[PDB]
Amino acid sequence: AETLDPLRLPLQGERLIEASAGTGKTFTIAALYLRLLLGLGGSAAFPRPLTVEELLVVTFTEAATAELRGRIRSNIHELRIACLRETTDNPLYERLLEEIDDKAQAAQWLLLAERQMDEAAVFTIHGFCQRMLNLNAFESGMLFEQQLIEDESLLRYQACADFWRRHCYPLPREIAQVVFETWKGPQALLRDINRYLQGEAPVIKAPPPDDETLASRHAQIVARIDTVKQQWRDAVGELDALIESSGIDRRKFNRSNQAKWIDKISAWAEEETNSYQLPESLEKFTPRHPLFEAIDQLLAEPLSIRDLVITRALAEIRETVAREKRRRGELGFDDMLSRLDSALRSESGEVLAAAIRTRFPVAMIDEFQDTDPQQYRIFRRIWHHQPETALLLIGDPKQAIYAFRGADIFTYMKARSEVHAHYTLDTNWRSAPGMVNSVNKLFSQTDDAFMFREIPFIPVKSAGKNQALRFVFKGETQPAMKMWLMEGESCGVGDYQSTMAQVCAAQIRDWLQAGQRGEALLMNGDDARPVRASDISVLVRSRQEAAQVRDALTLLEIPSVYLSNRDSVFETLEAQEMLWLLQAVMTPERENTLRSALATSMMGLNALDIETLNNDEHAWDVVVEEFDGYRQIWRKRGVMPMLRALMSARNIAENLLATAGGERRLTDILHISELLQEAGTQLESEHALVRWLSQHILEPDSNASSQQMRLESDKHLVQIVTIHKSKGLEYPLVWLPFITNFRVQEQAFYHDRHSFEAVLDLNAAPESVDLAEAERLAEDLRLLYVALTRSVWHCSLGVAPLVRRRGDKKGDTDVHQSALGRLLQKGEPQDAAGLRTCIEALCDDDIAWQTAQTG
Repeated sequence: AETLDPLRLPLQGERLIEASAGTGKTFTIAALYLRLLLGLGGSAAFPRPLTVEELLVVTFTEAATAELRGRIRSNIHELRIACLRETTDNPLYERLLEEIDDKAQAAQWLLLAERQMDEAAVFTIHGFCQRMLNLNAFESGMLFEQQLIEDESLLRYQACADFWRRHCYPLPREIAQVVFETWKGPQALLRDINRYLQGEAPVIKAPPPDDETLASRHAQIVARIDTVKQQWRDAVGELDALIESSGIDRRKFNRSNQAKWIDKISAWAEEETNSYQLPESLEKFTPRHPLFEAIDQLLAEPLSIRDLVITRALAEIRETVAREKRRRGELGFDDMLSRLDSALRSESGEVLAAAIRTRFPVAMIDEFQDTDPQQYRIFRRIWHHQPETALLLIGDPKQAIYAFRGADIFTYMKARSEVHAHYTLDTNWRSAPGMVNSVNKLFSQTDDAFMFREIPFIPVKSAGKNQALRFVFKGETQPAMKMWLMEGESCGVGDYQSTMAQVCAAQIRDWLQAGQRGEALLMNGDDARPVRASDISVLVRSRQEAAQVRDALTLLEIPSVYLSNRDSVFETLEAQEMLWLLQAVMTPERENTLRSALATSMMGLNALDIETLNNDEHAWDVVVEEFDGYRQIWRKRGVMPMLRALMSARNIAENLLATAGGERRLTDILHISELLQEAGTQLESEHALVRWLSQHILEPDSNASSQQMRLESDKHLVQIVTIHKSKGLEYPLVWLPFITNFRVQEQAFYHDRHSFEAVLDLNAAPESVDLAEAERLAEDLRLLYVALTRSVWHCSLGVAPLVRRRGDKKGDTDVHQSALGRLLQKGEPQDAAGLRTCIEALCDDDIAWQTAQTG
């Protein structure tokens, strides 16, 4: 928990660096890169310098690699020029030039290092292991050349149905009835358990016996049922119950339910009228016989077959996929890391790690918050010992928002329980000092607020050059942070949407109308500018809500675009029109299939046009005859030139340029044409392509090339983006309507508080449910920290005293169940008055509160 400078850190052993939000995380790593390349840093520096072919740096996303490499090249080039000129401007290069020992030697090393940049080691994890196993694959025993693959979902869908054929068809009717009850198809079976198939298989609490069979489990459940069914009929007939002060005579109804129930065993559910078998109920409504407490012993254990069938399918699906991939010899990202881990698990791990230690005596990892225990095991085993080799980890406990992307947060604390060097940056460079003070104060309410004693938020300071940043509104300035609050004792999600969307649209319209006349200005000191559409954005949670926000925004005639959409282009009507046009040009014989193509909107005709086209045989035959030659041009030329020729011949580019909003319809045609060229060469039959188009119509695959390009990313519009894509993107101003709403998790999945192993529990354990809920609340607070960043001038949000309970006025609100409610109520059942007092207790001149009316 110390400070940090790039020229002071001793580069030995294992070090962990946490640089908070708005630090940059790039201006430091290049400085340390040059520090290792030139071997400076006093006695604390490395014993010997290195070369560019030894400094391995691994990030995760694809686009960051080239950007980091280009910034590195610019930095080393500028450092070389500044070293040859002995006069710099950047203070970092100034202090480095102060620390230079021999300028000629440094310049010679930079000359010999810059020209070797083209092969420097910057990779992703998959690329790193791909380039390491093909280097030393003797211990692994894998093939030299392989064909990669990504559409493993269809393989898993085949495998689960293959299992479901053999483990359901020979089953008898009485066994299969319970199977049919809980779910019907292997499609739903795969949909239920898909989320655990990828990555590392989890340890299952309370495993079934190794040779246990569904018939044996059914027999065991029957043997537990029928004893209490039949031997209790020995005990029926005697009214041993004593009427207490709350003793109800309806006990005979529950006794008669047993007599009605014990005939057959063809069902599976027990009678719900067995509630009063608690022995404590003597003063409520002595046990005097053990059956009245063995009934509750039976009731305490739920009866189901899912606990067996899930594990039995989960082993064999993974086994069958891993064995079926062998006969084709393909490869996958999941399989490659497992192969490398297995090669470590073999006896030759010491030999395999010695070569890696010799080759790369360093490692740097960016965005460490997305790591798996497998990867951390690899890193720990390779670099947990053996001095003269160091390891620098850089990441953030916050912004870890990839829990569904196979990224575990507990491995970070597991690493921090072993490493023992912690440093933190202080500067921000981006936001206003008032905003920094407010975001420090609001998270400085209660200590260890992240529900964890391992993530302590510490204050940070702003920059000395952004202190002149102000946001004014008709003269005087404006508070940086501001809540908005409902009016009413109780409220619902419908009110939460309907009032606040209208209110937010009203305030955005007020800003848009005011700033166009020079009323409100954004100045850094004196240099001001008005507010436009581009400098106004909003942040949301999910997609289904966004229709409300878009409609409320466009009701006041405001251009709204939803940048978060990853929709396939094949969904729109352009694909339908292209299919119709290709079908009609393949078969131009019939009148119906040709007038179907000419009746499309893109040809642009009218009722009189079609009516004249029907009765005029000559003008009909002209259009018939042009397709006769067009089909021959199609056969001779492939796909693309005819899509160019029919584009040019009818001259429909200027039609969609003249018609407003037609550019979105135009761009999708060109994108579809570029999509067709990867199939028009590998396939030749004209039947195959028109079959292929209708084949992909029914399946919107989520490939990155299938999404829609931006129609106008060039001018001033209003942006609506989600939290997950908001990482790293700066905005001037932003709103936040839906920060109060939340959804409770109910699926049993939790990590151990000591071993940190992702253990999955089949049976419903309330302790595990509570641990999972605590982890989910920590994730939501991390989301809140992500959301309350990247606002250089001002951002604002609303809040409601929403209750999830059915009866409203009980005095027990459910705000503290959410993330922001814990920040104000600190785990207290409250109401509007108490929440109001908590809001205005800390309301002083930076935070300003306000009431919100439905206007």
